[PDB]
Amino acid sequence: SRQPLEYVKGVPLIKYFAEALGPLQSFQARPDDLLISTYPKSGTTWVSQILDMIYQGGDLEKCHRAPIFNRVPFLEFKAPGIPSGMETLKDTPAPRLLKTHLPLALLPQTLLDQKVKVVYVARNAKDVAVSYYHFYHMAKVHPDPGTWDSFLEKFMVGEVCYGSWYQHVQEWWELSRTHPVLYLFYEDMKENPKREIQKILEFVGHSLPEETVDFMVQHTSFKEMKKNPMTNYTTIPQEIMDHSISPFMRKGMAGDWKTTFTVAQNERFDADYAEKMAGCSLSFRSEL
Ligand SMILES: Nc1ncnc2c1ncn2[C@@H]1O[C@H](COP(=O)(O)O)[C@@H](OP(=O)(O)O)[C@H]1O
Ligand SMILES: O=[N+]([O-])c1ccc(O)cc1
Repeated sequence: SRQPLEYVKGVPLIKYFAEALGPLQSFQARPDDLLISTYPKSGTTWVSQILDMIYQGGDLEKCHRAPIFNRVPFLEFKAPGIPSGMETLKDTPAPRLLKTHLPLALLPQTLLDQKVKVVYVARNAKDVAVSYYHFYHMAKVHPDPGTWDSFLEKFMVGEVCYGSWYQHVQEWWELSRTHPVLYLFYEDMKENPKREIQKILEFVGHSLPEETVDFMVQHTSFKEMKKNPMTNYTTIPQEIMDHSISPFMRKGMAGDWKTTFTVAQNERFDADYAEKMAGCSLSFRSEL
């Protein structure tokens, strides 16, 4: 187990995900599809539960029909002893919610041609790094992360699954110039969920009562999503995700990275960050 990363068109991927690209090549997008796109650990599950609730008219019992990773087919997903994304996509009724972490260089062209609405979620790089480090441990398909300091170095050169975080957030940010993309921030959602949920509702064209919006706010909170077995990823085989080493719903906080980053690491990171994000109108908040 724990295979090394396999590169494809310049993007380092989990071997299985790489294999999954093959059958994924036949995927055909519907005009009414909606794509959830994120760099790993940026709130994919969060916004997935929000969107599903919306899609179910706020009905909490419909959202319980199956695990979040079944309700929302993970495009490039593949792992032993469990249906692949595409396999799940076959039993997924429209309108469909889709998930991916694929950079534009690997994104199925059909999605751009069909002008599929996109809800992109971005999170500050430091929290992404920490969250992603613990995820490497608990998601057994990933390679050995090693020490934090070592993983951090990888993360900075984009030598982790799905490549550079700096490229990812920037390329999709630029795409929203010519493609219908709702660009959201994990920090914003954490700050005022109801506000970001209203945004999403508008973007998807739907409309729900004030009372229902508050209802979704409650059940999209870290607390409820941590309790909820249809979103906390606890129903996935232990060989793919072992929560004993670190739970999927880990902390759910913005700014928690301060308890992991050493002062030296922070300074080295802030300097590098400055270069890479030089000439970019993106503005991230490392804390609330
Ligand atoms: N409802 C929620 N509110 C805030 N954060 C949430 C959340 N649900 C999940 N998260 C956090 O989102 C991150 C995972 O995102 P993703 O779905 O893209 O993999 C994890 O962060 P942490 O590891 O900092 O706790 C997880 O705890
Ligand atoms: O390895 N995994 O099981 C994963 C990896 C990434 C992700 O967004 C969800 C699950």
